[PDB]
Amino acid sequence: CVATRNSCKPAAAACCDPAASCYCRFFRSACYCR
Repeated sequence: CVATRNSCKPAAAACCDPAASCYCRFFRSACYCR
């Protein structure tokens, strides 16, 4: 869905890529594409 550590989703950190998977940090309340 997104490149990496940029913008998993157009609003926060929520990737869509099936093979990939962001990382929930909580600091911002979301999961960034590590």
